[PDB]
Amino acid sequence: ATAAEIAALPRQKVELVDPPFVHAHSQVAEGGPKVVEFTMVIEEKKIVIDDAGTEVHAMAFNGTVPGPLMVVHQDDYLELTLINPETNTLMHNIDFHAATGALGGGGLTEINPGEKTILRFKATKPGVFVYHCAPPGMVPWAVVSGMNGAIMVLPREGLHDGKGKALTYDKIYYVGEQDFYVPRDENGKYKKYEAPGDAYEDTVKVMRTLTPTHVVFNGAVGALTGDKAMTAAVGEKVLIVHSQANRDTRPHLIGGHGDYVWATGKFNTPPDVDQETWFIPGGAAGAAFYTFQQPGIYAYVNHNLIEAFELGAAAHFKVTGEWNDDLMTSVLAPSG
Amino acid sequence: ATAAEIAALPRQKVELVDPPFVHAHSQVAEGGPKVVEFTMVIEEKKIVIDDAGTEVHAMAFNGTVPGPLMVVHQDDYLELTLINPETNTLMHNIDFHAATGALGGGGLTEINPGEKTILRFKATKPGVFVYHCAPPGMVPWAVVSGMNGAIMVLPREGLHDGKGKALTYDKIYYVGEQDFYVPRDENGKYKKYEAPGDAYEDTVKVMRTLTPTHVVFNGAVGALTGDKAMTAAVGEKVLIVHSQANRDTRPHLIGGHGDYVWATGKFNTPPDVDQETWFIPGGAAGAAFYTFQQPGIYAYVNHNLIEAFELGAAAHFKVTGEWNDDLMTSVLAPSG
Amino acid sequence: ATAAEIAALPRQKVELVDPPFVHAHSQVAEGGPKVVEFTMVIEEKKIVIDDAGTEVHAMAFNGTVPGPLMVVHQDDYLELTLINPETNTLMHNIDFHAATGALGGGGLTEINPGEKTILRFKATKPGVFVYHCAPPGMVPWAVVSGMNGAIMVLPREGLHDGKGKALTYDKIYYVGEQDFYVPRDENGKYKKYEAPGDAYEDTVKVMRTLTPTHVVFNGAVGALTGDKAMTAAVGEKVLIVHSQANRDTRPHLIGGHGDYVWATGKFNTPPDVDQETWFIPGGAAGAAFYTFQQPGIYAYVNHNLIEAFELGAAAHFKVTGEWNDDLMTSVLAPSGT
Ligand SMILES: [Cu+2]
Ligand SMILES: [Cu+2]
Ligand SMILES: [Cu+2]
Ligand SMILES: [Cu+]
Ligand SMILES: [Cu+]
Ligand SMILES: [Cu+]
Repeated sequence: ATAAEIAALPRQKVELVDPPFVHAHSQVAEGGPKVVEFTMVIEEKKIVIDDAGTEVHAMAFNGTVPGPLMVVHQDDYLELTLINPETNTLMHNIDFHAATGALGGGGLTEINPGEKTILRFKATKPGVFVYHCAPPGMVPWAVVSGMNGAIMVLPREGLHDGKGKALTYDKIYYVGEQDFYVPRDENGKYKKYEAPGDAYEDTVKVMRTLTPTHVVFNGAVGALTGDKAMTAAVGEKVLIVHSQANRDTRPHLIGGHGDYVWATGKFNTPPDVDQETWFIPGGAAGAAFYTFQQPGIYAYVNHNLIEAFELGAAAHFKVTGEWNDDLMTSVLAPSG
Repeated sequence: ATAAEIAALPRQKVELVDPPFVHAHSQVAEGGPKVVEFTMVIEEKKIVIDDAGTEVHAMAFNGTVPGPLMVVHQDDYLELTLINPETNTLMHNIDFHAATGALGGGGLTEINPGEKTILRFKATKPGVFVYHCAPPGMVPWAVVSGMNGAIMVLPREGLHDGKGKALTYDKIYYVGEQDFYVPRDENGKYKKYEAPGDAYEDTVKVMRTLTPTHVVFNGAVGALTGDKAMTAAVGEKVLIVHSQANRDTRPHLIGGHGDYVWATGKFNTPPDVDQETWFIPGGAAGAAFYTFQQPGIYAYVNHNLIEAFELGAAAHFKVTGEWNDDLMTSVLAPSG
Repeated sequence: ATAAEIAALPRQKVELVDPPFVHAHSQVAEGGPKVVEFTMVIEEKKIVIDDAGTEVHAMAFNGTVPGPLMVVHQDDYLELTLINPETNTLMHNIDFHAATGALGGGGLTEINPGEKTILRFKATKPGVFVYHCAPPGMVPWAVVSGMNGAIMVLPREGLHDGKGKALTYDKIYYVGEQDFYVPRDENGKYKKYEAPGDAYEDTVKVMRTLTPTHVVFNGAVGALTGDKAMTAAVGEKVLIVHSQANRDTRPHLIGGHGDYVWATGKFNTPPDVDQETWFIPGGAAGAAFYTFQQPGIYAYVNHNLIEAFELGAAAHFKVTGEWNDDLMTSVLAPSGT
């Protein structure tokens, strides 16, 4: 493309929405390539991540853990204005795994408190991709303090199965999974710290054990359960995007399946089918497509069940509709 | 199918056999869909898992760790009579990853001691699938106490490679891999308990380290060696089903390969080929197909070699037949 | 083939080179099957694995960690002369995951100090494959002491993508990733040992935690950085072979991708495409193919970033050439709000 051609492309501002929700978009690209414009403000803030009042000094894109899902189409440009308010204490940047060059954008986006930057990259590859902060000399600490999210680069013609049949979802959720490493005193009580930097040395010690104290969805134990369960109806087609910026995970829909799973997250690699449990390596995003067939409460988990039910990696779906006795039936209910 | 149509289908009662053996079945489906009937009694028993006399309070489907492999074909119905004897102390249930609805059957099969239940589900998706117990509030504890197995849902026309060529095995073995988390006293000696519930609190602390004390096949270190080594001959086609309900594994046949590997365990997902070491995520089953070409002793391991040779994850195959010097020869035997 | 037909085949003696470099070879096979001959001497040697001077008594094929990459084509015979010099103290052997029978060759290559052996096998399956020592009773200790490498069995017609299109690399690197388990004292400082045997019991304890103290490329923290960084140019096609004989890894090129990735390492299994981060399970090798599009520094890491940046699993590429502002541009450089 010529300089004038790039310059002439339409520019569109998109307002972001907090996870697990996803901003309005079209599955099939509406017209030619665009420069899609997003803005995110970085917030350093204390968050509580469990029922014991455990604190983390979060580093949060757009104020959330994970950061929001940005959606564009292949060969669009993504143009991010990233803002680091003067009230923050650390330099921050952004690495888009979807982008090509300068450490994914990290080398071009180092902003001190009181600074902003604008990065544009061409989204040449279709898929879901991780993004994360990566300040040289403290990369893992930034990432495991929650400074990560994902984007989706849809094929211009939307999603398809391995045989080129269209796969069109009715809704989409983004589940960001976070490993946290919270220091404890010798009595086993989680420690609290006045300033983010104060926790650095104690936290790295925990990190080096490679054993998270908490593994959570949407930034806290139980964030996506109970009255915050995700929703669907029988017959509804749902895409579940799942990311993990630092550590492996194995998602599983209890009572369901991944009908089509782009386990690697890349849409030019044909999806696996009929999956019980899929695998997303640390530093990647994946996506599963499922049509609900049964009503009721589902759990959606990391299928290391210790991580799911002891460490926090469990969400719910509440699904409306009619029960299908062909698929499953209690022939004899639990009885003496 | 309507209730009436289901009621009219032929019934077939199957008698289960202890792992690693697999009950009598046909690879190609005999006739139209049927209701395949299985019965399992839950046994809570002490198992010894290593040569140091270390004990686990097992929770065992059909009295074994893993539970037995159930084999059906796609679009058959699997009808399980699950029995929880008065000699047990805990509520138990079953989640079939192969099933659709009610948390894989777990919501509909909660049986107190002295109770039984019958669940029927349509096996709509072909592949190997995990099944496991999942009592709300105690899910990981049930699973890592050995309450898990697998089923195989064969395609009605049997197995095929990625290009439609038939793959027919002569032998089939089922390896269930188990991560155990056994508490230790202050001298590093493993603890013994006189009732299952007594170990709970201590065990949860070990589980939270995400570091198993033992990783075993068929419920114990060395279980599938010696009297229980798997057997074959040169020229024989062998299918090895492998499950792990809670934790990742990486199977490898030492001296062999996985000629065809359904690493995700799902038969509509084309198999990988010529594998050295495959990968099965926690909460899943996989299957490898191999034609033996050399006689001798083989080891079959989780290829984290610490897990294989320090923690217990190693089995043997004993293979009869003629040595093939074209494939491999000692040109100069070890010498000065 | 018969003994006689194999005897008639041409021989090719190859000189191995140290990782991350790879000995001269042809992507598309030159002529018919050959017996390709390699020699490696095993060295039990003290090595330094980080900038602090932490020592490990390594067990090293050809004196390097990892051992060197051997390259043959499908249905060639690989013929290895393996030597265990009298200066060593342990029995050693070799298991080629590429080979069929006798525990990958381990059953036939058990050599005490002062012994040698010659093993030949037919490389029947195309792909990259781990090889490693495996003395019964001491298997994981040998492997996590650095005694492992990889081989590449190219298809006779070179590489192709999943749809038959030829993929020809301009250069190839071999990154061997090593998990080390180094005992610490009550200060938390790494211990040093006079003899390899002295370290055994303390090391097995660390191994049991399943938590390495170091996770490194080419035998040490920072080994593939500075004047030892890998290099490329804009437009250059690079194959990166990556192995891990004992523990999972998740490779990622920061600023790039794996355009085609044989994540399982086996060339008859079609590659994944457009990968951000791929996965290679412990006991396997994988390979990624990438065409560089942008100049500058890249890091190549295990994307458990704690492993990458705290434990040592990070390498650098330095890439020359002209920057592409279409692909990426700083619309507004960091500046005051
Ligand atoms: Cu990254
Ligand atoms: Cu499950
Ligand atoms: Cu091996
Ligand atoms: Cu940051
Ligand atoms: Cu149970
Ligand atoms: Cu050795």
